[PDB]
Amino acid sequence: APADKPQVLASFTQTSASSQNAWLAANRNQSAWAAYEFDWSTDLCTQAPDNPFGFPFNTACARHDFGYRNYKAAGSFDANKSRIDSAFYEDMKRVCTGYTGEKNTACNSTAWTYYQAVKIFG
Ligand SMILES: [Ca+2]
Repeated sequence: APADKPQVLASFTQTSASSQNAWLAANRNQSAWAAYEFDWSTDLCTQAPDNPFGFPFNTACARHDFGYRNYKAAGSFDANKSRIDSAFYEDMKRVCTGYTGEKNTACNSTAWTYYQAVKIFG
């Protein structure tokens, strides 16, 4: 791997919207990143808590799998887990931003439930 792989990896897994956006753009052109041999696989929100209202969290689950799979392969999952879990929560709250009134509250409550599940069983 290239010697700046750790920096790149860190840049795609911060909690901010610009880090989420940098990752989406790279996910869209995986081929430009082949030299880095990242694991791009994802099972979306499989094995997550129930989502009766259908809030669309698949993109957030995807970036969360990217942080877990790639930090485990780098041998530094324990030291970075909690950031990846928090970035997951921030991605989900950015989804909930498009709902208002009670729906926002319901979205936020499902997002917290997802966050807590990875925080505890991750
Ligand atoms: Ca997953």
